[PDB]
Amino acid sequence: NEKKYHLQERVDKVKKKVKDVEEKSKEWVQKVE
Repeated sequence: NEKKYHLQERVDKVKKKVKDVEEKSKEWVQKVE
């Protein structure tokens, strides 16, 4: 039942993609206000 998962070298990189996509939102609060 390991085959199913084996999300170690894909489900790792994606964790550092939400931080990236959460940096271009900070710049929005600064411009609208």
